[PDB]
Amino acid sequence: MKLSDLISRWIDVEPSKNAQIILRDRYFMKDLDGNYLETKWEDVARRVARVVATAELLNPSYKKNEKLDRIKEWEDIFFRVLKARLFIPNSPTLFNAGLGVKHDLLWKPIDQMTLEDYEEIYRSRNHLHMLSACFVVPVGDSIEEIFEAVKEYALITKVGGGVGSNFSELRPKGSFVAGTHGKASGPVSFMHVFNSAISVVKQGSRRRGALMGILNINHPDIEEFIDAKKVLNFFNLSVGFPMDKKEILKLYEEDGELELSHPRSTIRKKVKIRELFRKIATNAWKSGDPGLAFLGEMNKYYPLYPHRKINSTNPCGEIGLSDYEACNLGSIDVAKFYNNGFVDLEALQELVQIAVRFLDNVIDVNVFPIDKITKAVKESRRLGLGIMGFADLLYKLEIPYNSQEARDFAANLMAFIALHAHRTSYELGKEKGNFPLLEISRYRTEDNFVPFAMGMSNYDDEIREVMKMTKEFRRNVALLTIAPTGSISNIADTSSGLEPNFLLAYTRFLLYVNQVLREKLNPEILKRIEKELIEKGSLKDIPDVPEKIKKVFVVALDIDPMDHLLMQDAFQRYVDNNISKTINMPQSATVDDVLNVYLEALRTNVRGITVYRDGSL
Amino acid sequence: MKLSDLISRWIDVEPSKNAQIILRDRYFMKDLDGNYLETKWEDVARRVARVVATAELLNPSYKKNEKLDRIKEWEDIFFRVLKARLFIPNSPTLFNAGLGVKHDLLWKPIDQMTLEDYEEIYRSRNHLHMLSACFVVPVGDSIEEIFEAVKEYALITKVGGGVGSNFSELRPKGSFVAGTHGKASGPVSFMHVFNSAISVVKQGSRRRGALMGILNINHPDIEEFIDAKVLNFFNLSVGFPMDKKEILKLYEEDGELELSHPRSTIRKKVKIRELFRKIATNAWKSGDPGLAFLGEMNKYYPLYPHRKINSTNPCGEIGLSDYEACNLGSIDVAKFYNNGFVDLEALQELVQIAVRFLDNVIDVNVFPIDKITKAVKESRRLGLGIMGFADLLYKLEIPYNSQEARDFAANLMAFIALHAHRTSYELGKEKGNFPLLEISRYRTEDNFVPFAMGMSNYDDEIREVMKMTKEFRRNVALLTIAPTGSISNIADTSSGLEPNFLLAYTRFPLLYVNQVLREKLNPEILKRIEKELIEKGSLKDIPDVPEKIKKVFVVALDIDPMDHLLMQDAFQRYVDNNISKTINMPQSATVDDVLNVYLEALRTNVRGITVYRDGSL
Ligand SMILES: Cc1cn([C@H]2C[C@H](O)[C@@H](COP(=O)(O)OP(=O)(O)OP(=O)(O)O)O2)c(=O)[nH]c1=O
Ligand SMILES: Cc1cn([C@H]2C[C@H](O)[C@@H](COP(=O)(O)OP(=O)(O)OP(=O)(O)O)O2)c(=O)[nH]c1=O
Ligand SMILES: Nc1nc2c(ncn2[C@@H]2O[C@H](COP(=O)(O)OP(=O)(O)O)[C@@H](O)[C@H]2O)c(=O)[nH]1
Ligand SMILES: Nc1nc2c(ncn2[C@@H]2O[C@H](COP(=O)(O)OP(=O)(O)O)[C@@H](O)[C@H]2O)c(=O)[nH]1
Ligand SMILES: Nc1ncnc2c1ncn2[C@@H]1O[C@H](CO)[C@@H](O)[C@H]1O
Ligand SMILES: Nc1ncnc2c1ncn2[C@@H]1O[C@H](CO)[C@@H](O)[C@H]1O
Ligand SMILES: [Cl-]
Ligand SMILES: [Mg+2]
Ligand SMILES: [Mg+2]
Repeated sequence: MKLSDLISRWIDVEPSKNAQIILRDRYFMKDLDGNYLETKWEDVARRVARVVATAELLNPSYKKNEKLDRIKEWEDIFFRVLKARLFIPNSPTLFNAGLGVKHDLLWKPIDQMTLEDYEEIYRSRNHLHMLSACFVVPVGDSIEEIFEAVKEYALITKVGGGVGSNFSELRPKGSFVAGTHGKASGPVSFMHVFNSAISVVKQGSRRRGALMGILNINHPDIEEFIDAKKVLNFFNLSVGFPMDKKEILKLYEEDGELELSHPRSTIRKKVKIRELFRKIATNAWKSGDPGLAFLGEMNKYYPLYPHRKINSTNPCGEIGLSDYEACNLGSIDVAKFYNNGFVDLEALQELVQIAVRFLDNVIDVNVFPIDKITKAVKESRRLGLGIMGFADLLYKLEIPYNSQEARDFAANLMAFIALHAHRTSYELGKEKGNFPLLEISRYRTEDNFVPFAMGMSNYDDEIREVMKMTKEFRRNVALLTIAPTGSISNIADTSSGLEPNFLLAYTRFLLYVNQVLREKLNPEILKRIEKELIEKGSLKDIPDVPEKIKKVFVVALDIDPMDHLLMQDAFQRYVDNNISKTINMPQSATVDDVLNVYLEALRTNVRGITVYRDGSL
Repeated sequence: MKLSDLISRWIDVEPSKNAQIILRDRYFMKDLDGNYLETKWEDVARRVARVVATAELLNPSYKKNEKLDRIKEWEDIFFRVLKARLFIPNSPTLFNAGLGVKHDLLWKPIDQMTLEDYEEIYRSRNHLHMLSACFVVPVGDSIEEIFEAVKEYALITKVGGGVGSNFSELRPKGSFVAGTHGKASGPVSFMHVFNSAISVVKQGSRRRGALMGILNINHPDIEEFIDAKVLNFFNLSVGFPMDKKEILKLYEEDGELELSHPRSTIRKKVKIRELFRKIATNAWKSGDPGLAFLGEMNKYYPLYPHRKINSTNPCGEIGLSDYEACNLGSIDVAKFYNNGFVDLEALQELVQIAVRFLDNVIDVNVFPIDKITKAVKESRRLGLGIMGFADLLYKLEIPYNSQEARDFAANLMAFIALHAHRTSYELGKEKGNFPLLEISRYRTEDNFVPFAMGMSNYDDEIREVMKMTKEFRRNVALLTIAPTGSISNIADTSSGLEPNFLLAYTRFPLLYVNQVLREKLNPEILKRIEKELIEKGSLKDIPDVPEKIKKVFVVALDIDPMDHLLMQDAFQRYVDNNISKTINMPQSATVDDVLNVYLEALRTNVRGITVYRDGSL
């Protein structure tokens, strides 16, 4: 089907009452006095579409004679996709698009727009006009650098960004400080100061701070870091693995020792890698932190490595970012692409093309609080196009999430999306110009570079061809991710990212009940079991429910840890950034079960791991 | 007698074993390996003398044919007075003098010094070469300014400075934040972040952070601030930017104060008497917060209103404009006792030397922040003070708690003020005026004097000297009395203007007895009463101790609060900066007694108040 007709199917489907509450609470724009300027999702769609379309003012392929018509066309397509909720950008684009701009320009009819209206929108974007969710900054090994980084954290938090750092540059606790002849406090002590700062800074009531803190496995304070969370409430924590996954796996299998050391310290120590892993697994089993960040694996696929280097991810791990780099995200609701037993790839390809252009335009109208960030982003133009609604799409296709069928399906879907996204980046490089660093990247200096593992789709050869093409034209260093979509999946009334539904019937702080199950399950057998379902949190052992329904409508805890993990692998094979995935584990899971997840993760193509044991906290 | 004669009596007297412990612990310089580069006080005196004498390189009055000669002469004189411990600069001068300089230059014999050697010292002072104890920085009402100030606190603390701020620009808790449509955390919440930052920064083993936080009496969060003590690195003082007379009048009338802020809409009225009682109650319990009479400080500030004092450093003794710093040094007046009188001949010569020393410190000082370098160069504020005052009173057989002592104090301080300012005149003539002389009240007024006077017959001469400095003046202000918490130990003498807290106690088991008490008391009686003296902490109730001994050898708690306060007044009349003075109060004091001290303070010439009730903490 043509995308335009899929749009018609969804564009007048109104957000649920639950979605509308979320929108009214945090998304609808207000004036200084607190009056609503927006009252409907339609309003947000218009504002956002208009602001993002204005980036086309910079399009060198457009003559000044045609710019108005072209800009209006893009605003129109952006608006319709947004209103239909087929694609939604990360929350900050929704919150902040249009800040600074006159209120009589943001929602005026598109056919009344002039070239001057668009130029005024473009010129009037203020210093708060921050549209990207993901940031990384360095934390250098000096008081000057540390406290500058604290300030950066505050500035980023204020405008609504999530920020991460690798703290491994900071010399270990007890290390000599030549300036004062003193002893260093160590990275963990400094992280507490970052936490205290973020306790008093936020984007009002819209968005509290969200941080990632990584410390590398061979840092002498790694043991303290692993135990740090039991304070650091604004931090997610992961252990960094800068080395090859295969090197760490080999060390483990051979029961080897890791040398803990630091370039600006005499503090040295040998520890058994098995013991370190058991310590991590033990803490993860207890409380869910810390995760694992396979930085070496991120750099293996980073087109600018080794001249640039990924040392950290943003808060939910989905983007590996070089120093001062930021990234803007957006997600396609693939559940809306279900049609008569299949995914409408005709419509999907069209949307992928539009989505990549949209996200790339966001860069041009984005305003950052720090010049080094503005520059890093301009030079690389990293994007994070993902999906949401995947679990619900499987429901409609009658495919159990915990099956090889679903994983083969996932790989082919993500391969298809990657193919067309990268083809779009080629076309965009040709039209608007290549990202400034193309020439020094592996797309250029190397033959056969591909920014992911592939290996589970028939699209592989076509993907290889397109990667070769991007030696000459490429708008973006990387294009894909899968995010948690913690908010935007709720606005879209669909399942979150690649995650299975956590529950088929529940209440959040009200009542949510899976729309796809409503449509499949007979209302008789539904009214019955309803209570039992909300109490057991699964269909698994509710008697008198068709075996067919039970197998399809699985929830997170119905799906064993390895099936969670292998699904992450299927997607990561066709994602050039990373992926947010929780490996849910049953309350009855052991520390050794966690260790087994880690070892299996080391053999798969995943770039990081987060585990959460039911009943943990 | 001539100063040279007094130097001879003291120069070969080595510091007590007690002092040597302190020196070895944190004053003696070490190499990167931790080996001592200094092992005797005279080594410190050599290094410090040589570094500060190096400033004479910049003296425009010297011909190059004499520059070596002059520099050597000043190094020699500085060395002699330091070694003799007649005058000692603030700790950071002793800690940091010479950092960056090749070790073969700091201690070699002065007869081996060439002009090139001094130029080399001057060139190689590094970024840690910070020689001043007292700082103030502003904290502006924005996230950017707040966290820039946090960084400034860290940098200052690293090099061993003490820093204060007035936090009143920060809008009250709950105030609107336009950029986020949020609510402000308020100053007290942000002070916690400053405290957390300073918990992980220090000048090695030498000294931890030391901070002052002030909030003005009319700030809407004043009541929360008053109860704020989590803030362990802060001393707190309530700021009074209005005239002392105005607040006394409001108190006497049982009037109300309007609490308001420029960046907030909510105003509140409170009884000034209720506010004062809240302050007195907390100070009675815990010793905080103090009172800072900012308006009284600006009354005597030569640059007001062009420049403005909003805060003091940690112990309150210097009122500083934004980004201003000040270096201190104190003369041990106990060593000037001679046959029933103070030796004014020798003391005058030393005041002249110490003022030149302190002014030279500025030329070889390195600050961490450019705005501080600029503010210091423009004003050249100094803080020359005294220590050993209590022991001098002992030798003179004058009870600290008497009008006699207070009259003596005023006369002594007037003499010092007179000759310090005379020296600043001469220095202005020789080296050049401080750049802001022209816009100062020494120039723009008739009859400006930077203190109240009124208790000395030196007043007329002081008036004449201030008039002369209309034409020449090296320094905006010259005088303070500091706690001397460390340098009075090094000099083996009483601290600042404070009475001795105790006459005898046990060091580590070593019995210490005040040296003067030992010389005046019959050794037999001493051995007899020692036990009871340590137990009771005073001679007053000990039987068979001569009445005259009891009256003369008073300690802090023998002296009533009003007698502490009036001594502070006597000094403050002839000090152009402020004074560190603890108003000790007996454990049996009431909150009403504290209130009465506050009210008497408003009637006196004191510029601030700190009280401490014995046994409260
Ligand atoms: C000064 C100081 C540093 N540190 C830590 C912070 C950094 O991680 C590390 C270095 O701080 P720096 O500010 O670089 O100290 P320095 O440059 O004077 O000493 P060096 O030449 O040895 O680098 O030490 C503390 O933990 N506490 C302190 O007081
Ligand atoms: C952003 C933010 C500010 N503040 C406080 C810090 C400052 O005291 C005060 C101003 O912060 P600013 O950073 O100056 O906020 P703003 O410029 O976006 O808004 P405005 O025009 O109203 O100034 O608000 C918070 O307490 N929490 C926050 O999250
Ligand atoms: N500052 C801040 N950033 C967040 C928060 N939630 C998410 N982010 C950022 O947004 C990224 C994507 O999260 P996602 O759940 O997909 O956000 P959504 O766009 O709001 O649905 C995260 O990795 C963070 O970088 C938050 O509560 N605060
Ligand atoms: N950072 C820091 N500053 C201090 C400390 N003690 C004193 N200061 C600063 O030095 C000033 C004078 O204090 P004083 O006791 O006379 O210092 P001394 O030279 O060490 O004897 C104080 O007002 C503070 O500004 C400390 O422990 N740490
Ligand atoms: N170290 C971490 N701790 C908690 N959540 C993490 C971590 N790293 C990535 N995440 C992601 O953040 C989200 C937490 O709700 C999930 O998507 C999860 O996969
Ligand atoms: N608010 C305050 N102002 C000045 N000194 C204080 C204050 N609080 C405690 N003190 C202590 O009192 C002495 C100086 O008055 C120093 O020891 C200092 O640390
Ligand atoms: Cl009482
Ligand atoms: Mg350094
Ligand atoms: Mg502001």
